[PDB]
Amino acid sequence: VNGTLMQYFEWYTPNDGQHWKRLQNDAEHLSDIGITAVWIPPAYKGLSQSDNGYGPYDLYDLGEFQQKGTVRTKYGTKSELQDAIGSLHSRNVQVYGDVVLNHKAGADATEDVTAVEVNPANRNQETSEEYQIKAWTDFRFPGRGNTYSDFKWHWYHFDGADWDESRKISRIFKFRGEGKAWDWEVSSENGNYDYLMYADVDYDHPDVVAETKKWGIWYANELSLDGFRIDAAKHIKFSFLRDWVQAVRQATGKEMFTVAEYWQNNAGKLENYLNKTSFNQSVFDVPLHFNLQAASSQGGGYDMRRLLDGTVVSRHPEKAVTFVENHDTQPGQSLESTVQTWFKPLAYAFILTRESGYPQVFYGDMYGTKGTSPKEIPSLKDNIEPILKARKEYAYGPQHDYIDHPDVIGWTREGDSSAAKSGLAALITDGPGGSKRMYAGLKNAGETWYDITGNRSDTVKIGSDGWGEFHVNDGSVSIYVQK
Ligand SMILES: [Ca+2]
Ligand SMILES: [Ca+2]
Ligand SMILES: [Ca+2]
Ligand SMILES: [Ca+2]
Ligand code: NA
Repeated sequence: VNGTLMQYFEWYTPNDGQHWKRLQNDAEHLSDIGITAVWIPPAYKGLSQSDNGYGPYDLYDLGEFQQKGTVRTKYGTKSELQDAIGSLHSRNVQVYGDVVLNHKAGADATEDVTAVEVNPANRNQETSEEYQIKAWTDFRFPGRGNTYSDFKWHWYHFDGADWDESRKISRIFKFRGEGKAWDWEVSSENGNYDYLMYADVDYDHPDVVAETKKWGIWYANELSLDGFRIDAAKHIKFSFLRDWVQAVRQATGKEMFTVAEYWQNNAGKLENYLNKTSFNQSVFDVPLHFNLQAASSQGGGYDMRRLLDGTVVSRHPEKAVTFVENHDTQPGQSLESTVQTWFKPLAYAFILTRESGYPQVFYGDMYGTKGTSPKEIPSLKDNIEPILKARKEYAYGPQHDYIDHPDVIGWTREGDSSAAKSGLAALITDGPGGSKRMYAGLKNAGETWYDITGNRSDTVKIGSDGWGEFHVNDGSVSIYVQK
């Protein structure tokens, strides 16, 4: 059956500590609609209870220890997470854990460090004389102690930080020391994009490298994870991420599917990342997200024939996790690039009913986002579920593309022996609707198909030659399947 991923959280998921319970309770629903894997938010202790997990303090504290004024993380306790994972597994749904290895936040104390300021637009360029600062680099894990790992962090395990406690100033501080330099083989943006935020981990440090692989194996085992989602990959030494994934797979003997969040709308750079990680992990199809967002926001002027241009799914579908939206692109966020509501179901049809790519459904799109703007994403589960049904039960067999009009594009799937009634004919348009004749397969001759989305109430009779004339409304989507 087709695989479908679901990012199970949004930026405004509440800090009520009930998210793991929500996931456990949603297990049956997710399995029924076709979700086969869930990407959960960072499960370890952040700098505070309210942190979304991208400001990780202790990777070995899965909401288990008394650290940062809380036992549970924003999402819940370790046991509640394990219960959720157990429920998902009982329903044949896999779980991918978020991996945040770029930096550490919320150090226990500062340490005297000799550093130098670097140009934010070119981190290879020092901009000040070297001086002593008080950097938050001492991570001792007072609540966990040596449970699971006795590794303690110090300034020399980091390449830099952005805050000096002595002068109370923010700058991009690069640490001085034997062998200290920004990690190489990271995005070349800003000269060297190794530094992003908080205390930057030094992946040139052998102990850090070894300890992080040990943690990865521990993490996978502790939660019975089936895979990973790697955070801020373009800011982490590529060869390290390559080796880290390899180490976990070698130790667990499991596939451990991994998708990296390499955030750059550039197929060439994404290709480079794949090469530098020996194609051992997928990447989110950032270009496709931007193409979909462009189509949704250009008032019908976007040339739909170019929707696959420069996308990862077009070149390496085997390494592409296609998506419409995520917590960083949703309204008000750091990478804001929201696919407009009217086009959203069309975008989902594009990633869910086509043969290429591993598609991902966004929690915020299914259940809405709880931000405070006047443009929050509404709950679109009623529009998305019929499309998920199309993917689960009908998106099989030979595909025929008709991405041949600047507004109205479509494709068909003939269906195959995996499901006797599989097959579909999809049409989407970023402007006026209309009809398009498409070959749906001679094997479907004489059948009557209907629009599973319910947007149109008319049926289509497949001709004796396997062709049908399919219709779609203005700025809409229609997916015809056998009655
Ligand atoms: Ca380094
Ligand atoms: Ca880094
Ligand atoms: Ca158009
Ligand atoms: Ca059929
Ligand atoms: Na680094």
